Amino acid sequence: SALHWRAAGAATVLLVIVLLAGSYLAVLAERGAPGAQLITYPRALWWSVETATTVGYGDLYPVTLWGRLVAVVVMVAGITSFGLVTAALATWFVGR
Amino acid sequence: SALHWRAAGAATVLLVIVLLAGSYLAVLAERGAPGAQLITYPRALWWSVETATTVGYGDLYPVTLWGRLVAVVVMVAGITSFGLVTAALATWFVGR
Amino acid sequence: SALHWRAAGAATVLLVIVLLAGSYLAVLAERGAPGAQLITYPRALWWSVETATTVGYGDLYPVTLWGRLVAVVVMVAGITSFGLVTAALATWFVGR
Amino acid sequence: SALHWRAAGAATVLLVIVLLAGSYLAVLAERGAPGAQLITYPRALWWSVETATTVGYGDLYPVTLWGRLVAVVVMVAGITSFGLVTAALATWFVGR
Ligand SMILES: [K+]
Ligand SMILES: [K+]
Ligand SMILES: [K+]
Ligand SMILES: [K+]
Ligand SMILES: [K+]
Ligand SMILES: [K+]
Repeated sequence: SALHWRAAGAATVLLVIVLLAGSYLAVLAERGAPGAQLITYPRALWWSVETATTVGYGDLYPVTLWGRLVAVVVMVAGITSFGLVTAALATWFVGR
Repeated sequence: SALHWRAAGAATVLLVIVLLAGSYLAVLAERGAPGAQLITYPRALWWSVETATTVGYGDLYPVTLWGRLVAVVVMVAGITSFGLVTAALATWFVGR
Repeated sequence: SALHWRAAGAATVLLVIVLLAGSYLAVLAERGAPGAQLITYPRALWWSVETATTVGYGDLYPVTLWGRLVAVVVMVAGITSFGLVTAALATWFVGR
Repeated sequence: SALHWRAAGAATVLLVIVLLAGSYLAVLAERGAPGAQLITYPRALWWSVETATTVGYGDLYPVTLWGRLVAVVVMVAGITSFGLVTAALATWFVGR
């Protein structure tokens, strides 16, 4: 457990924190906007996961300024996490 | 065939197993839920592929707890597999 | 121009070939299926690009067996290409 | 701050420039086309972000030649940027 494992390990933990907080903040931001569908927590968590994994079906998405702002954080933290693990497994193989 | 090839090789094999099992379990989980479209195996397999590749058009997606839970596994195993191959080809080039 | 550049270079070239051929074969496969929207070449090329980049909005997608089969090739060749360039730039930085 | 940091650093800066310019050029290209929804700047910026991150929900997408052409640049610059950072963190861990 040097640096190339603690980084990916913390990123995975941080990601889960972002997913939980992101789904919570999304509901807070999306409510008050007529037509918004991202207004309940259980499906907001499902949205955050498919957002952080860059899947993004289209069944759920933010339509507000702060809602979309929260979404961007979920994307970046998502790509970084899934990208930091990739760079982690790369360094592992290089050192044999 | 050291470690940086057996890992990506097994990941590719494991991915296919996840895609097949994921498409099967998705149908089992989605059926019983009014309005769900992911309820037949042939298109479920197509959904699993576009899910694991993080494409996610929006033509098919789970709407149940366990259905979405299966989806998350397909995503993670998908990103990992396509990410483990990337880290595999990286190590190959580093060692010249 | 060793191996970690010719690989990514060929992948980029191969990708364009897949995009052109994929868009052509998609139209051939999707036509004959009632309701299919991926039935003209100019927008098929646009679909292939957003497919290979794993974006996948949902404005265009295959609904046939062979159409979806062509799509999978576009995804895999897409992820590999954009992934082989990433592993190429990684090796470049490692060697200083 | 050698090469494996200035590259990812410039890519991040360049990405923001592409997102801003891309959202601007998208509106210019999409307007004049009946049915197009990507016709205002604030939501165009939101579209560019979810495009560069390869999320692509389906709530917004270009339907014109030049609009889709701008989109491709946003995708490529997006994948490259998020990919150049990944290759940056990889080299960092390899050198210990
Ligand atoms: K996507
Ligand atoms: K979509
Ligand atoms: K994606
Ligand atoms: K998508
Ligand atoms: K959609
Ligand atoms: K990726």
